[PDB]
Amino acid sequence: RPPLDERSLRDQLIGAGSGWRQLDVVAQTGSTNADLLARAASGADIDGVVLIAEHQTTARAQIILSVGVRVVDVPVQAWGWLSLAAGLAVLDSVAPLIAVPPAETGLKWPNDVLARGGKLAGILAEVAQPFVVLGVGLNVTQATSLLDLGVAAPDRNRIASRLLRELEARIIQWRNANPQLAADYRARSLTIGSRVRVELPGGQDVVGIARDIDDQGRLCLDVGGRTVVVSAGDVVHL
Repeated sequence: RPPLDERSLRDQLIGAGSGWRQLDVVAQTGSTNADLLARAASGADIDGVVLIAEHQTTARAQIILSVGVRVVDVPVQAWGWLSLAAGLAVLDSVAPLIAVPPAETGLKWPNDVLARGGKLAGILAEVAQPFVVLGVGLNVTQATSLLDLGVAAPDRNRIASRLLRELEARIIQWRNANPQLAADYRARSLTIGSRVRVELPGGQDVVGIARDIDDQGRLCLDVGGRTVVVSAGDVVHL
């Protein structure tokens, strides 16, 4: 598997009106999210900073990265939309490469990108006020993978540039409260309109039809005409 070309990525992604300020690829680390968080704790401005790892403790079989996002300027109740924005960015980046009908892939609320029912990518947001660290893990040649979906020799450098472009685009929409973000999300949602079970602490299930995602990124269920909104956590598609 060819390596990521850090210099090419910088040349492409860093520039006057670009959102990205810094980009680094490391051979190995434990967790890119932990590293950006620890950079934040030590006083660095991590807004628009990108950290990509070839392997987190098979190397080069994924794209694994974290980006920093300053959130303190955005109402706190909107911060839940960042993980959603990131999933959409990921899907949009890879949907054109895969040999499966658009129908058929999409976003499983809150944190997963699916394709033919298998997990293609996952998003993890973690907060470090005034920042959020957004982590992305995309399955390239590893659940499913680009390879398993028909991409015979995925170009990880091109895919990384696409992903980061899309991520910046959606982060801008999010910062600007652009209603197009949520519209584009719902259009690619596998959860909305589906019957779902939410398994709650204490062996309490709630079963209903997912009707919407609210302005805080929460899942709105219809339970026999009553609305139940659930905070971020796993949900089971029925």
